[PDB]
Amino acid sequence: SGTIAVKVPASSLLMTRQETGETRLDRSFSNAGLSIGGKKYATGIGTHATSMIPLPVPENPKVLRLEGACGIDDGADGDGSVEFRVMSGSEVLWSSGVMRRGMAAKKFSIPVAENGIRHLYLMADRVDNNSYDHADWVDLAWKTTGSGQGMKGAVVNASEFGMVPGVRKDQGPALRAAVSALRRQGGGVLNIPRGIYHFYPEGALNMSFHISNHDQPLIHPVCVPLADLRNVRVEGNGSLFLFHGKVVPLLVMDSENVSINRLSVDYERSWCTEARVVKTDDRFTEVEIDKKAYPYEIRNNRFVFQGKGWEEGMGSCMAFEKGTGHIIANTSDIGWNGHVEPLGGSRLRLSWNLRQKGIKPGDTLVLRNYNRPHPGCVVYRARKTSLNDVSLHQSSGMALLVQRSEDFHMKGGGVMVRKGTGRVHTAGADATHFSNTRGGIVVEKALFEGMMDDAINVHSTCLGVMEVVDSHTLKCKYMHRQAVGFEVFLPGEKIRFINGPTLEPGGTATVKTAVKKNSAEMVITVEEPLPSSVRAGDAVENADFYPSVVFRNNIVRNNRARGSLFTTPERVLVEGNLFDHSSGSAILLAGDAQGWYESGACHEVVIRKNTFINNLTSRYQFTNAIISIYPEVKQLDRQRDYYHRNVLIENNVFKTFDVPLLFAISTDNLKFINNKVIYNDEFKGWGQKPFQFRRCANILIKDNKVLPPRTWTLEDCKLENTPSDQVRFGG
Ligand SMILES: OC[C@H]1O[C@H](O)[C@H](O)[C@@H](O)[C@H]1O
Ligand SMILES: [Ca+2]
Ligand SMILES: [Ca+2]
Ligand code: NA
Ligand code: NA
Ligand code: NA
Repeated sequence: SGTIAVKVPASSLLMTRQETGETRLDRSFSNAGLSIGGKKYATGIGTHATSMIPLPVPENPKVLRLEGACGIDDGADGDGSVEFRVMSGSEVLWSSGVMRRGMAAKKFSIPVAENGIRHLYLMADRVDNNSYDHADWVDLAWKTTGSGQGMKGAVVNASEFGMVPGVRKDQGPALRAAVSALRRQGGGVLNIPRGIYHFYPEGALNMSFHISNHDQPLIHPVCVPLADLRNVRVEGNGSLFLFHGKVVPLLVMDSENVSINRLSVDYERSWCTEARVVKTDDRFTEVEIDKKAYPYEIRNNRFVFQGKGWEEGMGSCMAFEKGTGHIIANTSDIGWNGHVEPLGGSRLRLSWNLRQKGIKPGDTLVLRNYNRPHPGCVVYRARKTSLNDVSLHQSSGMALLVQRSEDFHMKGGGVMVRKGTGRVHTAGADATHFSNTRGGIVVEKALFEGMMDDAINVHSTCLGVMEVVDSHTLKCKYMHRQAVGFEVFLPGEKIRFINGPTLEPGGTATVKTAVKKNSAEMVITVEEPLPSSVRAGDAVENADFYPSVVFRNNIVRNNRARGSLFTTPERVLVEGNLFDHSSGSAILLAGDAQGWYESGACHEVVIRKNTFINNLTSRYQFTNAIISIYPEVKQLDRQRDYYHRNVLIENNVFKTFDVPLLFAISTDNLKFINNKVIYNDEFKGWGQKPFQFRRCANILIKDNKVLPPRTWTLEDCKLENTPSDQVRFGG
């Protein structure tokens, strides 16, 4: 009794990861009538393994249970094999076992209200391969009731669920049981008694979803899933969580007001491998590797790096100077994957001339490649997430990835080397990263050192317009292979058009419908007729997902590429930080519709009270000055509107060798005032002008103090398509 049909929202299809093709409602994968075991079904979801469908639970009416059935669709041309799972945010609630074509649909009835569940995940796992895995969910119904008791919070101590520190056994299942218990009491406190705890893939919650700016493995094994939670404070009590294998350590997803306090995350076997340089000459480099810390084999005289259940090849190294921990000047990525000769005694001879690149005995090579399958901490469809004194020491990708979320606060902690590991490296990519977010971002009082990329990157994802189908319909593509599939437009959200050739944001529109055709292609229908200037070759970005940014009182040091990247029109405040030997530029304002397809014009940027010490000793993409403003504009001569606007650089201290201070393209209202610049000769000078401007306007350079003393004039600026009258000075 008491069931109503589930109406699956169109937004749930856009949030679904599905391994092949399109997810359909009330039709099979093959776009025919749903049919399982010879029996027809009028309504359901036609998906294909592997897939995972997030299904929100209505607040009204009050839901007691989800009922339905599942099985292989008869439209499959062969005998597929799928395991269906109904999941909460922390546990598998029901599994079908392996289902095959011809088997009758298997029914389920899942408790919702008594588990405190407001989001379910409907997963179809491919089992072996996904050939013929046409997977149906059918007869989906909510069992509903008149009233439900409001839950009044609880304190859940993870030790009461079997979590024990100091043993190399998987503590994942215990912790996930504790999370489930806290959810069904309405949130509160999750207490973790102080200790070192181990986590492995075998007991993680296997989920399938897309993570922006990462590789796209089909399965993320989530060890600490803080998903579908409201009003939860996780008390780490200074614990250390150690991870093994390829996993997502932490996930905050479909949650509100979740905070994590006083917790550290590391891997015993890093994603990267350190080698100490022992000897060099023009043909060879001899190194030593601690094989216990970094297991490896030499296979056909090539490195094979090894962790639990994984092997990775070598692609390149980052080279770190002995004693200082700086990235060696004028190196950047050193690409190599050559002859390795074992010498015994943990010593290896590499067929590699590193001497010529400045490497010396005592230096450290961080051996790595560009693979980034899983971030350390993922925040996804979460509102008001906080990390307080959270240290993310290592990750197989970015340490912290936040996407499609609103309001995020990180205070203290950071991405730094754990004492006693002897490492110089931390994250396998960015420290923190914010892709299509909104509300306020605040990252403060943190230490970010040794990452294989920037300390922060805030941007939108812009899609390419592939075709205008009619006056209301666009075919759009996710253009970069590491930013596909996750939702970027939902019904009701606003679209901003971008003229492709000139990188000029244009008009706006409202999404009426959006259909994901596969992981890289969507069809968007807008409410009103498209502006006539919108054509194939333009781009689109979401006008509802721009965050404000406060990046303050942090230390950023000894990291690959740039210190920080910002592309958002809301206020950006970069204040009180120390950028200490960031390898590349300290700050980059980028934006493009041709390469990374990351966009978001800055309209209000304050960079004040920072200290910049000998940044930009090695060059990377776009690193033309300590502060570089480098949107990519294919036809700059034809551009009318300036991309970036109102950038204020004041009251900073630059301790720098002879390298440009400020490079900017397509920027209007750009002030470099009341800064202190102290020049040294510790690194080789570039011999270029300190200010370089390409199609800029309303530049003011005034009241700076420079040592050794000089007076800056127009002759200290390189001007390209920038009339000299647009550059003003002042005593
Ligand atoms: O330049 C943009 C680029 O910056 C860093 O390298 C990030 O790791 C990438 O994912 C991408 O955002
Ligand atoms: Ca299969
Ligand atoms: Ca156009
Ligand atoms: Na496919
Ligand atoms: Na309790
Ligand atoms: Na012009």
